[PDB]
Amino acid sequence: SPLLVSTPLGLPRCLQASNVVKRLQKLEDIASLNDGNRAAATPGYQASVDYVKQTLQKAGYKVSVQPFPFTAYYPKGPGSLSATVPQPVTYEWEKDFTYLSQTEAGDVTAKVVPVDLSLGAGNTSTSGCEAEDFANFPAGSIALIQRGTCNFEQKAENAAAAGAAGVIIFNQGNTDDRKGLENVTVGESYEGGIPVIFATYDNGVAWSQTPDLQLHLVVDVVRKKTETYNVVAETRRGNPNNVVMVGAHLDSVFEGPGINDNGSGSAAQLEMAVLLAKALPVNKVRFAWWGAEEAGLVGSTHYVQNLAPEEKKKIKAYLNFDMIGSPNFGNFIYDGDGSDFGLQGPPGSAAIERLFEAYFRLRGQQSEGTEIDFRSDYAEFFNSGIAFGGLFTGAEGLKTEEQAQKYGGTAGKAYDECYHSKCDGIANINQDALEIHSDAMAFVTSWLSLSTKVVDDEIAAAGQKLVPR
Ligand SMILES: [Zn+2]
Ligand SMILES: [Zn+2]
Ligand SMILES: [Zn+2]
Ligand SMILES: [Zn+2]
Repeated sequence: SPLLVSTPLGLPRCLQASNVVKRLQKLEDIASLNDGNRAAATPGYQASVDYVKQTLQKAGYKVSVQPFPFTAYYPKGPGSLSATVPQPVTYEWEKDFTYLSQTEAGDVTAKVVPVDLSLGAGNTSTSGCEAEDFANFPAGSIALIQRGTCNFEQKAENAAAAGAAGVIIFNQGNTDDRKGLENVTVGESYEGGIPVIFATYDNGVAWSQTPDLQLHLVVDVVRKKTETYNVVAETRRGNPNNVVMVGAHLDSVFEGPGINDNGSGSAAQLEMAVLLAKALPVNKVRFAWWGAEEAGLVGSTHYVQNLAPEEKKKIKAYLNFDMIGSPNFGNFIYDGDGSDFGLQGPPGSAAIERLFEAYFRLRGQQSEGTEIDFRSDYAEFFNSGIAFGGLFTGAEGLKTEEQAQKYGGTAGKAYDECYHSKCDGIANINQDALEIHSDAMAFVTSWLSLSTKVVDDEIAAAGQKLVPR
């Protein structure tokens, strides 16, 4: 009924936790038929996107499925490295060598060719940074390259273009702290097609001075360059130049179904969008289900960074819902005004946080602020100066005794002991939390859909933009 759903009085009371739990069960079912997870570049994520899209269309929405590039990478087992010629030597995983993250897999046995080495203390090597560092590089060989100056990606792609079958990069050795193994990457953009490993400085030097040497290199990973998706919809009704946007990431980590993280935000937001289908908002409401958040906020950052300036200034507020059903929950509100932790968001954030506070106070419920640690999809909105806020029931942090007496649960335990785990299933969901944070989501969204004036007022106060007539 439009009577109810168009107001902060009607929307929370018609968004029912039992319906949200139904959608959560659907998400867990999606994960159980898709190898146990709903992660980026998996079938579980694709089914999740389809379930959201088809639900949204069934309610009358036009749905935009925004693709963006995504490189799936993970190691499958330890590497191997062996000298076959001049003499047999088996090197030691994570002591003599390690992978470059984002390497391709491979199994290569080849003569080793050092490339433009500049050894010794104080060196400023450019090994493999330029193209004719590979002058007369015999194709098929393993390129032996020293760290220095340019990105590892550039060195390895130069080696591949020069016909290397594999790349070994050893630490620079210009200081004594730069000779061991390190956590290194060839980047998400890397397109050399050949495997890349990292070795200690002393191994690199020994290899560079061994005539005839042949290395047997094995790199056991999966890597696929592919794409994943944001799902976006918005009300047909409402002012398109004063958009209220809400977002919840739809992907899980690889290790589990991600029903609290973040089925909970996704499902509550979907239920709300369905109810809002018949609403009559003053302000347009936009809903986004973000892809690849667990890989580093990739979908939300893509979406924001690719908006036309005219389009970004139509977004008056962004509301983020990421983990709102934690088993040992607290009632956490983004500290948009910096009152608790010193960092406040763009102007209007204070008003959104006070709206959330108001709702909790009127439910007779305790609440407190939580850090803007940039660990969810509001980040790119913050970087663009868009007013934002959101709700959170806690992750790997431990519940204090003060919090236990405000919110129940168990002090000294994690808010979500199944954070990023296989057990983050439908049974990890605390329904009290889910109901109150769903209601709070509904309350603040509806209020903003009727008047943005508590956000506009702080935008104006901070803005300096003086009207002369
Ligand atoms: Zn060079
Ligand atoms: Zn999350
Ligand atoms: Zn997460
Ligand atoms: Zn605050």
